[PDB]
Amino acid sequence: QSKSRKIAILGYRSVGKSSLTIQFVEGQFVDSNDPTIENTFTKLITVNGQEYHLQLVDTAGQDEYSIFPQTYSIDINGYILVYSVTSIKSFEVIKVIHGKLLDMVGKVQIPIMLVGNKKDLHMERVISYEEGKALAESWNAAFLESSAKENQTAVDVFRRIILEAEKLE
Ligand SMILES: Nc1nc2c(ncn2[C@@H]2O[C@H](COP(=O)(O)OP(=O)(O)NP(=O)(O)O)[C@@H](O)[C@H]2O)c(=O)[nH]1
Ligand SMILES: [Mg+2]
Repeated sequence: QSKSRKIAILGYRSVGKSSLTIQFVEGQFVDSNDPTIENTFTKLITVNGQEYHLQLVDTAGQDEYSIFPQTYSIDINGYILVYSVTSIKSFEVIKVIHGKLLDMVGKVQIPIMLVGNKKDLHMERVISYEEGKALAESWNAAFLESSAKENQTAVDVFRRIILEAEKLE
């Protein structure tokens, strides 16, 4: 049997939302992408013996002034909130996006996963692992660091959001 679940991937511009999603879906790293308008993939994945049809909504980068789109606040089973460990701006912005998201969804509990991407860029890192982890803990959210170059880290991100969604019955 298969379960159908819809996941939105959100964050600031150029944090690697598309590259992470593509690494998961297609198993390859894309060196340069167009800025996203909106893409949607359906990917088969098994989590704890359960097969899922994952509908993955890869969204346009938002900044702190972006209206959080209402279409992403209904009928979504899980959220992946992505920043880059190389960008302080992306980290400030993900805090704003999170607040707007929580406003939109209202009194329904939603699974949220915070992801610090581009961890392979050691020389450009400006955010520690610990600051990301502390933020996730304050949100009661899952936390992982990832690299879109590293297939296992991308797979782990999508498995984890599913694990978290399942916990909410
Ligand atoms: N070294 C490294 N580069 C990455 C990683 N993730 C993304 N990039 C690079 O960073 C740039 C932006 O990636 P992209 O996936 O387009 O980011 P995005 O969040 O989808 N941008 P947008 O919000 O405009 O749709 C690309 O050049 C991409 O190859 C990563 O984990 N490591
Ligand atoms: Mg993109």
